[PDB]
Amino acid sequence: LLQALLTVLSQVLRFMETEWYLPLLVLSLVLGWLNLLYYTRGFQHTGIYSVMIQKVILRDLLRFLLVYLVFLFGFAVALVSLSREAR
Amino acid sequence: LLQALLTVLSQVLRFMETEWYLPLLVLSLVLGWLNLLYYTRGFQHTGIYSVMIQKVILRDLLRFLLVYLVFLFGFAVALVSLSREAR
Ligand SMILES: NCCOB(c1ccccc1)c1ccccc1
Ligand SMILES: NCCOB(c1ccccc1)c1ccccc1
Repeated sequence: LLQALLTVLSQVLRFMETEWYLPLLVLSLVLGWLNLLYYTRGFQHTGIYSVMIQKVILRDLLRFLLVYLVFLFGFAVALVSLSREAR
Repeated sequence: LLQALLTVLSQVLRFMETEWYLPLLVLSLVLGWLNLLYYTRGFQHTGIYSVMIQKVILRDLLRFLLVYLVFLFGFAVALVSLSREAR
């Protein structure tokens, strides 16, 4: 659905000649290629292999990102404030 | 306690206009953000996940650091003495 919405939006933006049509077109291209895993389930070779990604792999990747991004922000604000003074 | 002590010290230093108040203020900001894990225990979602850090994760990270830092010093002194002579 997202790939379809962005593609429709990108083509709508291209009609209005706004420069932001290209980023949406490129994001649609990235999402569309990633959507090709949906058709791996049609073959026993690729279907069984791609089972153990959504169950465990994809879930725990989100867990690290949320915790890490919070303290990435905490250190980023710390470094900028401390580095504002020159020698 | 450390975050409170450094924050009090940093504000005390700021009254005396010493430049070292900023590093203590920034260290307090880093520690204060890290103290936010204490409130993860209030939710079942985050409480159970954050259990397996203090028991095993944090302890063994200290083990590597103490052993590695000793021989980091040993190689550092070795490299400087050996690199003192130019070609
Ligand atoms: N040369 C075709 C190999 O096919 B795959 C495959 C073949 C037999 C059994 C299981 C998998 C495959 C390749 C990449 C990713 C996932 C599966
Ligand atoms: N979108 C909320 C996800 O919540 B977390 C979560 C949800 C259900 C079960 C276990 C944990 C979570 C996220 C990051 C780190 C730790 C836990």
